Amino acid sequence: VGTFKAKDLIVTPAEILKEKPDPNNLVFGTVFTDHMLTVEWSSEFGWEKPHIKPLQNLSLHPGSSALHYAVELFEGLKAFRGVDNKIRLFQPNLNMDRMYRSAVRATLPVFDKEELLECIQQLVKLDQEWVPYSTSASLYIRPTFIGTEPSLGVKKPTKALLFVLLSPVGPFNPVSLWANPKYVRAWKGGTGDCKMGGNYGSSLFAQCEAVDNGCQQVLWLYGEDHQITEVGTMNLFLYWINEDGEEELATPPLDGIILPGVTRRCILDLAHQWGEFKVSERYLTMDDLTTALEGNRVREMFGSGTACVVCPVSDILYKGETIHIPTMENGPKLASRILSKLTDIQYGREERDWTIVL
Amino acid sequence: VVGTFKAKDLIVTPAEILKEKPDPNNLVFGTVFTDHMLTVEWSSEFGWEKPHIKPLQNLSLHPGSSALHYAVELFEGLKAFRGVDNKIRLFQPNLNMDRMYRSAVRATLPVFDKEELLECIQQLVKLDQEWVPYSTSASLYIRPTFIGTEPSLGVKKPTKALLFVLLSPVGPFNPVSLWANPKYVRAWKGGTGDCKMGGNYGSSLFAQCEAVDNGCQQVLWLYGEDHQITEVGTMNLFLYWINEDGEEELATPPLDGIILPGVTRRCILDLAHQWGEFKVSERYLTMDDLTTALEGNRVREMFGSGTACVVCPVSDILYKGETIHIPTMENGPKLASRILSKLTDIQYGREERDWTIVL
Repeated sequence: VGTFKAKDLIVTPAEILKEKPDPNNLVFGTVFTDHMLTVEWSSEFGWEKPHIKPLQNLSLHPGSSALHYAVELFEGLKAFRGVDNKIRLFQPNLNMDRMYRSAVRATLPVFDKEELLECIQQLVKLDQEWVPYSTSASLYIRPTFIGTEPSLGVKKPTKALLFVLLSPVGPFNPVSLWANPKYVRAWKGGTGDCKMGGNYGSSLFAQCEAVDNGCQQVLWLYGEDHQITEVGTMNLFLYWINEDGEEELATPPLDGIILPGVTRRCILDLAHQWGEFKVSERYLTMDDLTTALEGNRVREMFGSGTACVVCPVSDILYKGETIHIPTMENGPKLASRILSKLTDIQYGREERDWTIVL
Repeated sequence: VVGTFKAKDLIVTPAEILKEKPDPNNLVFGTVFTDHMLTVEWSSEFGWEKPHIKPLQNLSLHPGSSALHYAVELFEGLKAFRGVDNKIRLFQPNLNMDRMYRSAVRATLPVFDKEELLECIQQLVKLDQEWVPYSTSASLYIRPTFIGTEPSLGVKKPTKALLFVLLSPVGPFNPVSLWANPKYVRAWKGGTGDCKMGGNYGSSLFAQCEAVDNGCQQVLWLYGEDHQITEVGTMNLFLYWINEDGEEELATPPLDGIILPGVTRRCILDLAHQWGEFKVSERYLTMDDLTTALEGNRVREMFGSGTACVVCPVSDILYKGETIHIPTMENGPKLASRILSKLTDIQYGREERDWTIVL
């Protein structure tokens, strides 16, 4: 093993810098900044020196294993231009931890998390003017790692590329969910608890079917009893009165088929800290959900992820019926409290160990 | 707007310097590529561009391409064979076009005219025909591949894609030992294990590595509470045995959603049915069915099937700490050899059948 080292960065600035977009009309993942991080690896020579250089197309051998066998993984985190014009990262160490565990499970080569994070900070610092001047926009950071092995054997790659992209993004509009148990996102003994690209390609067909029935996202069901696991690429929370008449924030447990979201983590830590209601990592079925609905026990349902922070759910289509979820008719008080909190930390209105300053 | 590319529109740019062909006896699968490739671009705004045959070159991809982020990708595998009469043949290539088409739909990649793709492939092989080995134990592997090149990071149906085809000469019983650990699952009901989407393969690298450091060559993929035997590496699985009712039987798992429908598998079932010499069954097979059969000396042969190897006999399985011996090689292996001999006779034109296409 070894690692590229940030003290070795080679930097090659763009000649012609691009005009920044309007913060208030930005579609996610659509606009990229001026520069990118690339680092090459080979089993023969190990990790090359890291480059920050102008955003450009990748030159890949058409046999590259990323293209044939989905030898690939990614992350997603954000930079925030704070109320004090200071640029913060949020919980970035948790993303480095996750990206490392993904690399191991993908058989891609390991790296030093601290060195990566310090390369990412130099990238953002170079393009810091792309970090939106706005309190409802951010800069999305997309570390990506791919096998570039030029041979068609299914095997651990002997060549790889780690690269990082920057994209400015903007922004409740509740969501409707499509729940069809014929599709299964992830299985025990599979990779659904890692952020490996192979888990996502198989979802596009279900998403299209979702939009065809006028839903915005897929509710991922699992098992004979139709456990509700995730919502699109978001963790799922239920705020309700449970079977014993207690107020509870519940979310599926990490038993292999749930991606351990940073946002999910932060929300559980906030809820534990507040001490106002029971906080439960536990199994939730559609029948638990509908039984609770025809007893008025449900308050809120929402998804969580880095992109939206929190995403309220208003309806589920299941077995030919639209099932109303009273999230918006209950405020949504919890959802909004969580958003305000996380936003406060992110933009440095509130001071906490969750952010790092550039 | 343009719904399919057409072979009639092919644009050909030959390489200026041709590479030296390898020796067909020292070939490692998928490491040597020929002089030329086929590339066809697509966009949602204009549809399919014209197909190009041009020199093997690196792809220039937007770093946001969805193939790289969300495994919006699929592939195929088929072979060209230089016959005993020196005519070049493809084997069942319309089945590969059909399977690629079905995969594309499940991936949400754009559809294409299957006949047009095959004609472009034929024209690529023709240009590179001297790469088709002068050997009856070697052949030319054809790797059609189809990727999303959508440059935006949203998870969604791609608005840009690339279809490309690589060629790779590949060389020539060497039995395999299998690592069977129920902790890894290849595919599951409600997933995509019945299509050749690249998403299914990247998950398997960890298990394959664990096989190799327990000194096995391949993974035996187990499924479910009862440890169904499903597939071996990237091959379908066959068991030749006396079954529970005491009948000689060739058995292979059914296509219930977790099995890739191999062209080789289909061909072997068709041959077995035509011979009519024993029972042929698409049926569940568990580790307990296997170990019980072995204790009773009822197993004759176990082998994998797939385009690259044709048939790959199994000699041992490591399971729950012990090595379980499979007596394939002590039984000839008669059936495995007869299948290989029949398929290769068809592929290399020793026997004329409509499973092959000349040129």
